[PDB]
Amino acid sequence: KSKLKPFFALVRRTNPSYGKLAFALALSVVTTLVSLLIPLLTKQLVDGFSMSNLSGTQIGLIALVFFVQAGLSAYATYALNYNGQKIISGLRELLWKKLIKLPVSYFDTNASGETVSRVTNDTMVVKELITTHISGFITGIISVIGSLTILFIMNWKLTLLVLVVVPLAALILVPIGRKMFSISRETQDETARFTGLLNQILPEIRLVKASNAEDVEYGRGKMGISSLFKLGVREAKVQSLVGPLISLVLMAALVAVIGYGGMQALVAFILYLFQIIMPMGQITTFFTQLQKSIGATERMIEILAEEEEDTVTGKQIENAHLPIQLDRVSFGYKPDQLILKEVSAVIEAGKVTAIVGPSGGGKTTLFKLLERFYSPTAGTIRLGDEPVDTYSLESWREHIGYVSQESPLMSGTIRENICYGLERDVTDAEIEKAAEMAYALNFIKELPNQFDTEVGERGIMLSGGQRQRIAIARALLRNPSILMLDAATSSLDSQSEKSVQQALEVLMEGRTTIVIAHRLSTVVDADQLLFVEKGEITGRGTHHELMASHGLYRDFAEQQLKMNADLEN
Amino acid sequence: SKLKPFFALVRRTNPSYGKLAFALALSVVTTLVSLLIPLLTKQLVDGFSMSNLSGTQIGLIALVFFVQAGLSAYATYALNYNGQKIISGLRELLWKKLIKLPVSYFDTNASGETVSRVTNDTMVVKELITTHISGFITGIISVIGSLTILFIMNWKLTLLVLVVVPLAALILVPIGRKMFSISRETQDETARFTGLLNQILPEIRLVKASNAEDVEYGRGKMGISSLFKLGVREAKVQSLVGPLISLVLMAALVAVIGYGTAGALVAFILYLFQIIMPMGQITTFFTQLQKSIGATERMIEILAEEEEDTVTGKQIENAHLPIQLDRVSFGYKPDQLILKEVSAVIEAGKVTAIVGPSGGGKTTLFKLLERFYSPTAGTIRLGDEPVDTYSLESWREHIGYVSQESPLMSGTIRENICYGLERDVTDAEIEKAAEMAYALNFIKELPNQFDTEVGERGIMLSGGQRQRIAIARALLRNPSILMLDAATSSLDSQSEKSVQQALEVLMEGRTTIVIAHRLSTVVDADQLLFVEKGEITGRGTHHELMASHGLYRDFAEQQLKMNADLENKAG
Ligand SMILES: Nc1ncnc2c1ncn2[C@@H]1O[C@H](COP(=O)(O)OP(=O)(O)OP(=O)(O)O)[C@@H](O)[C@H]1O
Ligand SMILES: Nc1ncnc2c1ncn2[C@@H]1O[C@H](COP(=O)(O)OP(=O)(O)OP(=O)(O)O)[C@@H](O)[C@H]1O
Ligand SMILES: [Mg+2]
Ligand SMILES: [Mg+2]
Repeated sequence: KSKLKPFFALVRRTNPSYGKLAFALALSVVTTLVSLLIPLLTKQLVDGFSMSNLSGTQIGLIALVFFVQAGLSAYATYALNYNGQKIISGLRELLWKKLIKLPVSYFDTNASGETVSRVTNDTMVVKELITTHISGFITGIISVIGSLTILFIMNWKLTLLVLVVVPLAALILVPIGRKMFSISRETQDETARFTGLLNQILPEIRLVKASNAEDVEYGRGKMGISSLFKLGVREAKVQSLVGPLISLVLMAALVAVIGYGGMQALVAFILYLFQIIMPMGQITTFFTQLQKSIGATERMIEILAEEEEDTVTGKQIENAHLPIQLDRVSFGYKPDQLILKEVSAVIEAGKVTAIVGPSGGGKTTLFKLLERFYSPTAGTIRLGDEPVDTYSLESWREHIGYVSQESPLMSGTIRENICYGLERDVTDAEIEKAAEMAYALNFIKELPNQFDTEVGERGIMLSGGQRQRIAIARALLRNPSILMLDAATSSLDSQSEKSVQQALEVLMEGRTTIVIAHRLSTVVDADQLLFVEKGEITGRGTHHELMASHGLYRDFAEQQLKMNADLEN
Repeated sequence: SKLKPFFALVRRTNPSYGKLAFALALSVVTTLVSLLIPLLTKQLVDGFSMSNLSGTQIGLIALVFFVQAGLSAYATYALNYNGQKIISGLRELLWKKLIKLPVSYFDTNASGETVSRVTNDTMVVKELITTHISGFITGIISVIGSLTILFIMNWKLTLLVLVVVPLAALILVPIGRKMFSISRETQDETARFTGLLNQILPEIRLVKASNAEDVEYGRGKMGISSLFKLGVREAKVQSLVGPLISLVLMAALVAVIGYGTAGALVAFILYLFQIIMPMGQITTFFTQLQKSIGATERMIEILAEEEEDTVTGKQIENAHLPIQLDRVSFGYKPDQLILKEVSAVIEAGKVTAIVGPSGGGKTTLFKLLERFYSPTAGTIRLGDEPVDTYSLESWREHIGYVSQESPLMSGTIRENICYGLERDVTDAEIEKAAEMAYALNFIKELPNQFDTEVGERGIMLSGGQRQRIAIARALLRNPSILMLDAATSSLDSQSEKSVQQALEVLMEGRTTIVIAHRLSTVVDADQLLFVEKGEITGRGTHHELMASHGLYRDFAEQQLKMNADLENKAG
């Protein structure tokens, strides 16, 4: 029960309203004041029997009006539901905020799908128990103490004995609770993780579906998916062993009442015993259901308490034509296994520098550090007399547009994907022009409208060449100081590619552009070419210097001009 | 008529009705007790007092009978076991109709929805099926039970209640049919939006690159909370059940007191409150049945769908037939036949190719080729017998297609390659298959092959790495027809050559149809095909294009003057 304190604390912060809870707790006492006053008041029946007809015709009308108070008990149940629907939406509001602001490093260690269900399915665990959490416990403890005080006036020795029997035998309820906590956590972890599994097979059905998908993927889905939700059978098994344990704790009190009293009103003392036994069941299940919610929500607090990414610190310099620099910059996704090892290069402001290296040699990872995603292990980047964390992140993005390797698409239309950034600042005239430079506009027009044709799940309704150019157009819309293309014309045809490079050349004359290219034939006229092999920059400067670098580094034209000489002859 | 598709699916496809009988057995036993208590406990003031004369004989009247009082708890477990089986049962079912489901579905209703619409939709019925029967059966037993006792002591006013309560229970249907929609429509809303929150999270590495952290938080806040608090309207309707029941008995008070002997008058109103308690138990079950039917309404619609598997035609016993086309027209949107009337012959064993502009039907023609979609007017022949009379299930076993996108999933490098029917492969086969894709040389670098998780869509690996693994997967299956839809797009020209050289040795006497961005890659391709705006315009080796067509030259000749400048200044 030391695992109650760390989460009840978060339950408290998670509270947009409380005043409604008071109304539920007000009527709860009113109604329990009735049921404990019923056995003392309902002992006179002859009086009503005689005045059953004459008093019922003139004074008996008021008896029907009392169903309003009996109906007002239903609005108190609504208070448990309204504060339940607010506390469920409350945790939803909270966790989501610590996920969008969450650093990129988290999605390397802990999977995306895993964080989704432990946000939607985990929250719904507490809702179906918070409506009976307080409701069952409060009315339970009121009547337990209530019936006990009446018994304390009636008897002092035998009444005291129960208080040393039931709470001393309630220590056999903790192994039910402590094994209920880990039994609902493991289930709301294993299947929380397993929603995610279909979320990796189902969208990729378009590729997955061949003789591999046909049945083999049903098994991962079906065996794991079923055999792991049927772990709740073990949860329902432990829950059904509450009842006989409570029936066995009162038996220890029977020896402390009959065996102690009888040897030393006896019939009257055993009547009230069953009146405490009913709410005893109400209190006991609340304890187990509180551990059931703490178990489930144990994942929420750990995910909530995390180092978020900073937005505004020191100074927010928005307009500054700054040259990019590097000094002994080393980085790795794991301390023992590093990717970049002390790299230094100067990118001149205004002029288009480039980066070319073999696949798996550190280009994209250097650019991740560039668009400020990760922190270097030993080095830093020289910009506006600041390093990485102290300098403003919001301002850093506000004037820089980076189109990474992958073509990024989400649900909605082409308009939504481009108008992603600086929201409601862009007019119709701006998009048309931004998409024209990307060349996409020509074929955005072909299909029914720009704001009409939807992309779908990761943009499957559109071709590679179209989805790539839209991503360019998105960066073109913001008009940034530093543009970026990490193999942006990879699947894009050489004829459909030239038109793109020609438009960005006109725009970014007095503005910096750092690009990555698969074929050196594209980045022939690049101001400062950088060769990225196995994690360090080896070859610098234009093609006249690259051929003069080393023996191994000669492929700059050597491999591309080979397959070219064939067409001519 | 929406009740029937629930219980018929709950029966003939759901595993239950076993332990259910035991729960329904003890339910009658215990309700036979509570209706016999007011008739037997008439002399309980002496009944519970009779154990005084017997002495210590209490160890058989109460002590042993707590086993039967404890056996009621195992009957509650029977609801739970049949509940946990019926929930897992629907889960087993729906998943099967999703993997076997055709590609056309994920164009119209998307995945995100259909994913969460299983796992969250199934859990709606579990927390109600434990009190569904439990509350209704014990309810209806005691209602009829107390009513029959009222008949022997009263045969006039007892009949009046039966014409009051069920005639006033018609004000419970507007609660029920407005309870069906309020769970259904919300079980769309959540699923659809919670599935939409799952699209933003994996692509975060581009969310924190654009000013959109708070913009997408704003989609989440006003979106997920905005519609989850629609359950407030669901809990609102549910809390208006209680006063309606309290008001239906008031209509009976006029039909009992106002219509109705004076001694029995007090006795008739006592039993009235004994029916009123289980009345509440029956009424909430009706609303909670509509709550489950509403939720499960979209289960059945998703289950009842046309699957993707045939039986016509067996395998071919390792024989490569020639690929053909005759007036083949296709278009997702029936308004625009995107891939118009097309005819081309691909020679068996020969490495033919396809190159056209972006948006002109290459990949869409290959989707039809991999035989996913059905052509609107034409058909595909494979050795003068069409594609159809060989089933789909076997077609893919002999054909390996590596489409445009680089496909990656949660598993390691081994699980991605081994994917084409796992455990039917040995260690010697993978090593060789990965060597041909020239990824084996890069896998070795990192600690082990089998001990290297790729992650959510393989973010732990680079473009050049993830592309070659996909090629190795097809290389592992040793197929008759290989395919590369710009498989060397992000791949470096130096790291690319090694790949093309290995597949040239293997696919000598086996067909290979490829798509290329740069014509410089597919220079020596048997029969090049130009795919512009949906129809094949150019045919054969690029030399034909550079002489025949007067609008496809500058197109087939671009890659020549592009890098013709690399040997101008250097040499
Ligand atoms: N989470 C990670 N993200 C990126 N790279 C990682 C990660 N973990 C390890 N790596 C290592 O980084 C390499 C990829 O780095 P990077 O993306 O910069 O390559 P690249 O030079 O840009 O080549 P390509 O053009 O193929 O993407 C992997 O091959 C792997 O060794
Ligand atoms: N669901 C869909 N799937 C694929 N294509 C679609 C879909 N709906 C519409 N289309 C249209 O079909 C066109 C042809 O698709 P396809 O991928 O084959 O083009 P492509 O010529 O191969 O270009 P690229 O090589 O750049 O991908 C797309 O450009 C798109 O406009
Ligand atoms: Mg990269
Ligand atoms: Mg394509």
